[PDB]
This record gives sequence, C-alpha cells and structure tokens, in this order.
Amino acid sequence: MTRRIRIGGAQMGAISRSDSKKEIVDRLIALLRQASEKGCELVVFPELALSTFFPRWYAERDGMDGYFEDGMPNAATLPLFEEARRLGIGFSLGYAELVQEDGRVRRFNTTVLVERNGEIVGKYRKIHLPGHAEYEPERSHQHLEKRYFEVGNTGFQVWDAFGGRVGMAICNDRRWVETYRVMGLQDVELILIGYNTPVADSLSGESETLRMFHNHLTMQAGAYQNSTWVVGVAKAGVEDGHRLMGGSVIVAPTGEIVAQAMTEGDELIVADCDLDRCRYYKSHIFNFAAHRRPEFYQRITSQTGVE
Amino acid sequence: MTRRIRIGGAQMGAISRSDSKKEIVDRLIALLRQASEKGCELVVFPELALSTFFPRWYAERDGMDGYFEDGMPNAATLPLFEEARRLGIGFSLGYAELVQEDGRVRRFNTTVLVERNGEIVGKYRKIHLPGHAEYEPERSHQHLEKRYFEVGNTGFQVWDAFGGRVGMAICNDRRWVETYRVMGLQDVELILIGYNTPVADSESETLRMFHNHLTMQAGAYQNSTWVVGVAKAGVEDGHRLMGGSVIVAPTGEIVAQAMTEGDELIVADCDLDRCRYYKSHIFNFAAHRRPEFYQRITSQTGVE
Repeated sequence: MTRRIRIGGAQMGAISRSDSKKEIVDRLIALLRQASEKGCELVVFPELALSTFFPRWYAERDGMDGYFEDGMPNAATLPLFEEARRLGIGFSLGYAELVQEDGRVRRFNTTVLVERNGEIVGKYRKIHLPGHAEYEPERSHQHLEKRYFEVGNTGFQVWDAFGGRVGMAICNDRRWVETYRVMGLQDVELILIGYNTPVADSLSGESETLRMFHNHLTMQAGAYQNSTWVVGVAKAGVEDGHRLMGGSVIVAPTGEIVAQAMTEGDELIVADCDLDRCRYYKSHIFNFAAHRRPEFYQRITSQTGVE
Repeated sequence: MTRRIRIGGAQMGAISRSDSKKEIVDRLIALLRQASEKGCELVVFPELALSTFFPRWYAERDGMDGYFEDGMPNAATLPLFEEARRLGIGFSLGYAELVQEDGRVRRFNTTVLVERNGEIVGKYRKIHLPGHAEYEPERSHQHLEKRYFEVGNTGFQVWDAFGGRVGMAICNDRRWVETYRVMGLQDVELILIGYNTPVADSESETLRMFHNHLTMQAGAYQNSTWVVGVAKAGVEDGHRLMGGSVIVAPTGEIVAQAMTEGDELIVADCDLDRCRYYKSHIFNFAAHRRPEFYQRITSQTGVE
C-alpha cells in the first residue's frame, strides 16, 4: 500500500552446452521485457544465468573459464544492461566472475545488483561452496563447485537500493539460517536468491514434493524469522540429462508464498511487494535489540562442526 | 544403532486462576498414565504446566510468586515424580522457578528433564523473554514475561539422555534460529519445547498456527533433529491459548499433531538414528559452514 515495489521472478529454463551466449542473453532480455510490460521495477535472475551449470562437468581448474565473464558488463551482456537502463528496471544477475585481484586470477560465484538507472548497486560473492573439488565416481552426477570457484570475499552485504534495504544470496546459501540472520541484523527488507538445485532423474511422488518442501521451507522461514521479503528464482529444466529443480517463489515477511512458478522453463512470476510490511515484526515479535541475547549464541561463531 | 524412543506429547488444557495445584498435578498424572498405556518412554509437558499463564495479569514483580515452585520437586509435585519413576517414564516439565542463587531471589521460566529412573538429567531456563515489562494499555491483553522472569543462566544445553542427545527450549525460543543452531552445534537429536502462545496478537489464527509449525519444522530440518512442541491450550479465564501440539521429524515433517485445545496426548515412535542420516547427507556442519561470515550474530544484538 505504501512502500510498494513490483518484483518479477525471471525463472530460466534449461541452458544446454550447445546454446550460444547470445541465445542465453536474448532469453534474459525476453524475460526482462515481459516484466517491463507488467510494470515491474526489479526482475531477479537465477544463479549462473549466463551459462549452463558447468560444475556438473569435470575439467582442469582453469579449463572452464569459457563460461566465466571477462567483465560485468562485457560485449555479450551489454545489450541486457542497455535494455534495463532504457526501460527503467533494475535487476540481479547471477554469473561466474573472472577477476584480476592481487596479481593472481580469481574465480567467484557472483550475483550483481543493478539499479533502475543502470548503475551497479552492489556485488555479492558466494560463501557456501557446495559439492566437492576432485572427481568422485561414487555420485550419479558431479558437483564440482569447490573446484571451479573460490570462497567469496564480500560477505552478506545489505545495500540501500530500490527505496529500501536489499540483500543478495546465492543458491545453497538459502539452506543456512546464518544467511538470513546476518542480513537480517543489517535491517534487510528484500533478499534476492538465485539457485541451481540438482535433482534425481525419476524424482516423483512423495520424494519430489519433499525436496520442494525443503526448498520452500528454508526460504519461508528465513523470510518470517527475519521479517524480510525473499525472492528465490531458479534455473529449471533438464540440462543435458541433468534435471534442475524449479519452483521459483516470492516470499512475504510473514513467510507466506505470494507468487510461485508453474513451469520448469522460462517463466516470469511477479508480485506487488510492500516493503513497509517488514516493519511490524521488527518492532515487536522480532525486535532484535530487545529480545536477542548474543551471550548465548557463541557456538555459532566459535566452532564449525559439532562438539 | 537401536536408538528408538516413543515420545508422548502431553498437551494440557486450560488452567484457571481458581484451579488448585493439586488439580493441576492430577491432570499431569492422568496424562502421564495415558502415555504409559500407549507405551511411551518419554512425555513432554507444556511451558509453565504447574499454574495458569499468569504473565497475562498485572501485579508487582514480587506478586506472581504464588505460582512459582519453591523446589523441584516439592511436596506438591512429588506425587508426579513418584508416578513417573514407578511407571519408568521420563518427562520434561515446565514451571516457574524460585531458586535463590547468592543472597538474592531470582525468578526463571524453567523446564526440567527427568530420566526414566526418576533421576534429573538437566534443567533449562528461558533465554528469550517475550512481551514487555510495564503495563501498556494499547494492547488487548498483557504479556509481562519480562516483568516476572529473568533471562536464564543455563544456556541451550544438550545432555546425554534417552539414548541420544536431548535439548530443551521454552516457548518463543522456537521462533529464533539461534535456539536450534546452538543445540544443533552440539549434535542434538531431540529438542523438547513446551509453549504458551495466545491466539490473538498484541487474531490471525491460521497465520499464527502457520508460524507455530513453520519455525519448528525449519529448525528440525535445518539441524536434522527431532523437535517436540507441546502446548497448554484452551480458554484461560477469557484468554484463549493456541493448541496445535506437534512432533517433528528431522526432515521437518509432522508425524504427530494435536487436534483439540484441551488435555490431549500425541505419541510417535522417534528413531534418533534418522538424525545421523541427514547430518551425514550434505547437512555436514563441519564441511560447509563458514563461521568467519557470521560474526554479526554474536557481535551485535540489534540492527546496526
């Protein structure tokens, strides 16, 4: 009613190894233009939206830079930035970052937040790297994220953007309660999360709704228990025989699902999100300064395992 | 490897201010005997199960001492402990504690965990006190837990009991993720939570019951632990308390749920070995957690 922001969830379909980068960016622009027609001011793109989920393939730690981005933006992604700035829409884009810092070449799983005027707001780099680093034949599919990426060095940052507080997370960050709480302690009002969740081939029946239950459970709870909007945008479909989980959702500060995807391809979900709905819980039920006792939370920052 | 425990959720009905403490203990023993006939080895009682939910009423900070317990157990609660030991059943009981620690009187919202042999294994005191400390006429009803209780000094402890790792929380502790994680970082396998949640805010019944289960299903799943939520429901002197007592599996699934707002016992077989399955399957805390980015959780209390 008051501080309303119309957010579009630009869920992506399966990206194959045979798909060129221009075909990928054009699919991003097509979802951006639909959000502009429906009056969206911010569309959220999935994790690694500029290439297929290459951590499923095995190669040398340097021989996967073809899927990385030379710059942000570069020659291939500039048409997307020009369309967003021209239509007056900001966006969060997930991609594999290739940067030159301290002489050496570094690689991160990165999402960038762009404002409606085309100016880059912030940049979050993935913290929780899932999977493994070496080849493991014991799995039906590989997940070599720890081999192709480094641990991010940005932290869970929260910026002043889109008339409020906007934070970003990447994929399996949404399963850890520390992801929401760290940004929740920065008075966050909108958490943008793109994810690529692998899923078994013949997953169906009760086991399918269980992983979708766990997918929404972590985001609905992270939204309510921190009184913030959560937007989870997926890249779904079957990528070269590997199925990716869909179910893109926009979650309210009450943990309620206000918009959910119905397909596993290129789909755009959109909901009118009132940022002022975050304030009620922050002043009563979840008043951090009045209820939290950090002297009993020391295990969360001291140890890594259980002991 | 054979660590299976049958847990009984002994949801209590309303307790009035005019109810005697003997009437309350007899209702506890009645629920305790229902669990024995159902083969339960552990029953969970609600928060403050030995009196009405008095934080709703306004009085002096010394006034509510009539509902507190001088000892645990005392002469009024000893019949409950003797029946639990006679039946060979452990239990977790919530009560208002009056201890005296060093020349001064201290007041805590407390739950005590007892083993099947009658031996007390531990004691948790409430950490997250909700509500306010002064009378606020803007509200429909008062919730003066900050006025009558102090922040506990035990912390989220996890004990070796009932063949596994058992922890305890109290009421709105289940709303905070730190409650589950601190015990989760102690390899917890069973969290016992008694609670007293009013139906009205300051209603949204369906949304409040939604938040009641969402916080416990997420804490159970994101820590791969069993979570037992037992309520004291019913209309207490015109004030309605939410029911919905529930037993959650390490998957966040509800395996038992209360259907009434009165005295009701829900029972489910809980295999503590299920926790090791999901703790090993890519919920490994020692593998993925990066504590160098979580410093805000312990550095500050509110928003900066």
